[PDB]
Amino acid sequence: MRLRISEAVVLFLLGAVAALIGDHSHVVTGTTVYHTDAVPFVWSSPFWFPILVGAATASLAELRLHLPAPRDGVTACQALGGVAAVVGTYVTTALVHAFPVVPVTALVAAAAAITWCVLGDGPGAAAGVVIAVIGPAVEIALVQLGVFAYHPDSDGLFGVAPFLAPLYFAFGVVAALLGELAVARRPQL
Amino acid sequence: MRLRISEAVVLFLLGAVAALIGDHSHVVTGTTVYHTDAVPFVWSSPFWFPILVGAATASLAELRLHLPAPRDGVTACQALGGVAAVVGTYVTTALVHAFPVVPVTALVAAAAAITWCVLGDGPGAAAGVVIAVIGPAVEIALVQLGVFAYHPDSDGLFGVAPFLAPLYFAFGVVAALLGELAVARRPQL
Amino acid sequence: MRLRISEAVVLFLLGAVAALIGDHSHVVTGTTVYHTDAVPFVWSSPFWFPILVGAATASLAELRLHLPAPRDGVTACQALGGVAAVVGTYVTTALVHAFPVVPVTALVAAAAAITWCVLGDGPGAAAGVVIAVIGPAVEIALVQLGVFAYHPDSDGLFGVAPFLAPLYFAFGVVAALLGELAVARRPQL
Ligand SMILES: CCCCCCCCO[C@@H]1O[C@H](CO)[C@@H](O)[C@H](O)[C@H]1O
Ligand SMILES: CCCCCCCCO[C@@H]1O[C@H](CO)[C@@H](O)[C@H](O)[C@H]1O
Ligand SMILES: CCCCCCCCO[C@@H]1O[C@H](CO)[C@@H](O)[C@H](O)[C@H]1O
Ligand SMILES: CCCCCCCCO[C@@H]1O[C@H](CO)[C@@H](O)[C@H](O)[C@H]1O
Ligand SMILES: CCCCCCCCO[C@@H]1O[C@H](CO)[C@@H](O)[C@H](O)[C@H]1O
Ligand SMILES: CCCCCCCCO[C@@H]1O[C@H](CO)[C@@H](O)[C@H](O)[C@H]1O
Ligand SMILES: CCCCCCCCO[C@@H]1O[C@H](CO)[C@@H](O)[C@H](O)[C@H]1O
Ligand SMILES: CCCCCCCCO[C@@H]1O[C@H](CO)[C@@H](O)[C@H](O)[C@H]1O
Ligand SMILES: CCCCCCCCO[C@@H]1O[C@H](CO)[C@@H](O)[C@H](O)[C@H]1O
Ligand SMILES: CCCCCCCCCCCCC(=O)O
Ligand SMILES: CCCCCCCCCCCCC(=O)O
Ligand SMILES: CCCCCCCCCCCCC(=O)O
Repeated sequence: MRLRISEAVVLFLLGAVAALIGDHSHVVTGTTVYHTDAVPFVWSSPFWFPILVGAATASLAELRLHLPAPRDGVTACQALGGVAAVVGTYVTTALVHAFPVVPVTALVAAAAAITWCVLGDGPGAAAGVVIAVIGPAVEIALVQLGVFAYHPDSDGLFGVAPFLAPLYFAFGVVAALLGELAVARRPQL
Repeated sequence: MRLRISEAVVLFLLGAVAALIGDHSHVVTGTTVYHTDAVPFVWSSPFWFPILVGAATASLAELRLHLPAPRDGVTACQALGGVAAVVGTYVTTALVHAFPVVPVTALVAAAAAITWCVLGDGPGAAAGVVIAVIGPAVEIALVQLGVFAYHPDSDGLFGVAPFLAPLYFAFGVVAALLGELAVARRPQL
Repeated sequence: MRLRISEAVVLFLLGAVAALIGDHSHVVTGTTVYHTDAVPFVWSSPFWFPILVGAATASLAELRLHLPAPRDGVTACQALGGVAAVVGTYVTTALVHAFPVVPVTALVAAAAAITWCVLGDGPGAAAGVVIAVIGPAVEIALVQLGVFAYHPDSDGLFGVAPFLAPLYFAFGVVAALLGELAVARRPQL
């Protein structure tokens, strides 16, 4: 693989911490509710949740490095700004989840579009699309299995929130950027 | 005129679609209520609403092309980012309309100022001012005619929301940018 | 001092006006409540409030000019954009203060991180840290003295809101930028 193990671990941990903050926000606001008492929880989340998101973060970063022309000009502040945009968008969905589906979903889509315009490229959008499909699909399956549920006013996408599509998209764009950064920041001559 | 017909039509449709999303958001949250049952509606809006906003979008873009030095360096992502900023701001007003007038209006003004700082120029601000006056004036007349009304906690500007001023301003800045883009993206040598 | 008196006065007034808008927003939404009837108020604030924040604005700008390499390339739109970001963040805290502490605090921290990534430098972050400590410390003392109080759902940081830390941080970053601008905009050859 193109990421070094240490880089993959840092990205995994980054994704895990951001996931725990966002998922705690969803749980405490009632955006989601878990129904899986048999597993160990970490904060408000089943232990496998930050592992799934952390693994997705490292995986999408790796994916970008297999797509054409990773950008060598990516900076730490672009990456910090991107992580902040995704986390801010994530927690915002917790704050506004009880509002009507159209303005809520449009707001998240606007945040995701702006994130991509500022920070992303073509391959980054591709990674964004991959997880914007896979992310919600995994959630839909987990919800049908009774593992957790969304609030009834935020479950319009086959049991899950429509805002997941642009939320995951923005996540993929930023994870891709993190992969580019991991390579770019290596020692140079 | 400086826009080609095809460009004017694309801008018209862009404005119309964004208007329908924002206006649906206002209606469904109770920010506004229509009182005009005799006309055909499109989604939540009287059919003439997206036509008015769509026409304003093409008109403000055209206006910019008659003002000094349209920028040749405008990009599709600046335009996408600007449309996203205006739509995100529009739907946000639907979410926060019931809150006190000062923080609500200040929030929209901040979003509009940031939009202009990132994307706008002097002539763009001029176009912004034109519609920040005309937009609210048209709405005030329509409200006095009983065509629609604002929620009583969002009607402080002669029957309409004070946030319309910075919302329309941001709209004008972005419409101007769309006009610059329409010309810039034409085939080059 | 490095600021000229006229520059320091403009920064003082800028900070004072922004403070009055943000503090009115906190009072009218019930984020905070004053308990000091014996002093003259200006709008919703004790007269000393805009003086404290105004003085802090000029002071942090001055501080930046004593730190390494003030940037000569700072622009008026960066400064306007930064002031808008801080004011927008400030009024947003008034709108969301009743929500759970983690998503509220994370949202403000994201806004502050993005503000710094876009506009700040190392010394700007240093100024940010200084006031992110001093600001909340002053408030904690004032609250223990019974001068004002936070809403019970926004008082987790020794009687004050945890969001003050990233809010003041963003304030310091932007005040520092204003100091750089004051020098940069002086007449050139
Ligand atoms: C992109 C998000 C941050 C990832 C950075 C942490 C990954 C660690 O990566 C390692 O860092 C070392 C010290 O700089 C370097 O010597 C190695 O070349 C590099 O692989
Ligand atoms: C990397 C993704 C997780 C790796 C370890 C898999 C742990 C799965 O654990 C499973 O979780 C379910 C929901 O909580 C429970 O219903 C199952 O009984 C439990 O076995
Ligand atoms: C919506 C997402 C916003 C992300 C904001 C980060 C944008 C970074 O912006 C740029 O980043 C580079 C790294 O410092 C620097 O060269 C520039 O000074 C900075 O303006
Ligand atoms: C600014 C918002 C997008 C407007 C773009 C659509 C307008 C269509 O405009 C036309 O597009 C053709 C195909 O590229 C070109 O050959 C023509 O020169 C151009 O006028
Ligand atoms: C381009 C702007 C609209 C062009 C067609 C004008 C249609 C106006 O239609 C009018 O709308 C009013 C409010 O709904 C009604 O009160 C009037 O009875 C109706 O005739
Ligand atoms: C508040 C409004 C935010 C609009 C964000 C769009 C800013 C665009 O930002 C810049 O746009 C250009 C077009 O891709 C590119 O050259 C740059 O890579 C990109 O950072
Ligand atoms: C950084 C926020 C804005 C501060 C600008 C106002 C400070 C006034 O500053 C003065 O302005 C004069 C007129 O331009 C100049 O001739 C002086 O050199 C300058 O010191
Ligand atoms: C620059 C900072 C303020 C300068 C003037 C100091 C005015 C302080 O005034 C004090 O304010 C307190 C709270 O309102 C009251 O409890 C005190 O009785 C009052 O004297
Ligand atoms: C979160 C804080 C966002 C602040 C947005 C302001 C960023 C300014 O952005 C840049 O500012 C310079 C001054 O005009 C110009 O050279 C550029 O055209 C403009 O894009
Ligand atoms: C860039 C770092 C982001 C890490 C967090 C990514 C979150 C992706 C969205 C997860 C949504 C999970 C859910 O709503 O149940
Ligand atoms: C850049 C594209 C934006 C199209 C939408 C522009 C909206 C302008 C504001 C319309 C407000 C109408 C109302 O609140 O009744
Ligand atoms: C850049 C100009 C910003 C001026 C306003 C700065 C506000 C700093 C935060 C003050 C918070 C006061 C309070 O919540 O009581």
